Amino acid sequence: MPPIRRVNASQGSDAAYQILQEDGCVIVEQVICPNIIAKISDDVNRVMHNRTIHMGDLVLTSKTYRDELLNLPFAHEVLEKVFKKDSGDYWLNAGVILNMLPGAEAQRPHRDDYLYPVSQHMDPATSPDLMINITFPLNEFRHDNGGTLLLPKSHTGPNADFYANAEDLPAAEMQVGDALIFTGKCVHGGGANRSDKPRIGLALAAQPGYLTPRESNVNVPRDIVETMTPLAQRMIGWGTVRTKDTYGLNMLQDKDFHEALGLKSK
Amino acid sequence: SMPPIRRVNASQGSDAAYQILQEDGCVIVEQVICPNIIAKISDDVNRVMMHNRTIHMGDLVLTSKTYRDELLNLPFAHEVLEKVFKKDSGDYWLNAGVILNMLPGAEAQRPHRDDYLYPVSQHMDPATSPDLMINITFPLNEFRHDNGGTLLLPKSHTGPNADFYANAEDLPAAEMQVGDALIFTGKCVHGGGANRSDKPRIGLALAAQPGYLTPRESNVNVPRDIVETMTPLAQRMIGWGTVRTKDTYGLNMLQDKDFHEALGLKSK
Ligand SMILES: [Fe+3]
Ligand SMILES: [Fe+3]
Repeated sequence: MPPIRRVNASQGSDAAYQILQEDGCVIVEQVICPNIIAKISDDVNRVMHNRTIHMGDLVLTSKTYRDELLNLPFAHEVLEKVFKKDSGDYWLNAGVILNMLPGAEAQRPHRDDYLYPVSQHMDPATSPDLMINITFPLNEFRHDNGGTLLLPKSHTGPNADFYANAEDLPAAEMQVGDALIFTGKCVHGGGANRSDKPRIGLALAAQPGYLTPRESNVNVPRDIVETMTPLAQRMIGWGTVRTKDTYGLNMLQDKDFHEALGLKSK
Repeated sequence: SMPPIRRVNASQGSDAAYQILQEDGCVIVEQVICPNIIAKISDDVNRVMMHNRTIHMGDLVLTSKTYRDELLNLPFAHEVLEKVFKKDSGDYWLNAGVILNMLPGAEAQRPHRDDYLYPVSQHMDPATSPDLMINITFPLNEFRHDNGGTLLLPKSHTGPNADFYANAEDLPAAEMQVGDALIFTGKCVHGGGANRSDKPRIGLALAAQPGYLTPRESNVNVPRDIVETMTPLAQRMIGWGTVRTKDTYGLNMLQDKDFHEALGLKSK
């Protein structure tokens, strides 16, 4: 298979986006200050299937997540390049800590967009991207500890019930401060953690606004939401999302979500 | 001549209406709801009294209790919606529920497909793809051709997406009484008609869609105590509930749990 190509965030989001569209995945090195990941990680530790812990409700868990990570400029630049023309505004499907314990088995390689049934009714070679996943290692990702397996350049062929054997796929190997980005059409799966320590990443899933988020955030206190940026509030569902035709979704009282509520931001 | 708008009495059961909807993209269901329930919703709607002389009014959950209880739970409508959405898509919920108050002087819309507003509809074959949306319109007063009754092109729901479908002036109108309903899909060519009368023509239009599509109309602003007087099904209709895809994956979940369980949401 082809290799998982890498780019430094210094090369600019358009360099990352270009590998994303040629390969369906890219590793972006030094995309964010390790101090931020370390702090989120600390917030998380203070707080299961296939020996893998999935933990969400990250908005309530880490101010650093609400402030720095949900606002990371490089990420939104890539997300805009993916979604704006074909789809319009975007927001979060879910933000989840993936804690992959030793003994976790590799996942069957798959396309994330199977979650939304319409992906099976559109030609992957031309359809809009329904999902972007950005995974930040909270510790080192290697092949031997379950680093995400990927099939580069698999994001345009036909939808299938079988794509590859996990054991044939290269692993995303990358450091705190880096991020892996792959699309809903990129064949991938969790790797096997054959090591003696957990492999922990923060996985943000973004998608067009016209797609219902998996993780609802209507439960966050409005006090806490009102310290976040307008962009971050929209990410967690507390804002109106417009389609590429400027059709407004998630409207309240027939007006933009923020105005109906009088929702303050920072 | 274009085909006529077929009708069936709700007493014939939802299979018969669904089968016409499958064949034609639209069906009129006669005596599907008790006219007195519609009258109740009409009193509420009037107690709160614009493009192309047509007034759109939303937020029906707050304005009318009969809407929340009787209309959002109408079993015949859910049977049809289940037959439309369950296998291909899964759970469904409301895009929006709107009063369409068409005032004297409104002009006939350009005939169109409602699913144009969902960008994915332009990437799927209309002949074979799932429906993205079902419109159900209850007349609050008589619909006739002369007062703007909805124009429809029966059997236009499997043709390719196009910039042009028909001239409004050639189209048959949905003519119906209080207690009836018009059901059509997001692929059926249709449009508001011209109200040449001197009285408003008022309908209540529900747009339902798969749960995996974001509703245009959010209801996170309805007081929780109102929502808790509603059935679990009506609560899901207005977005206060987890919706499951045809593969049973859950969306609109909270703390990785069912929306209701996570919240302690009481229901009627
Ligand atoms: Fe996955
Ligand atoms: Fe329409």
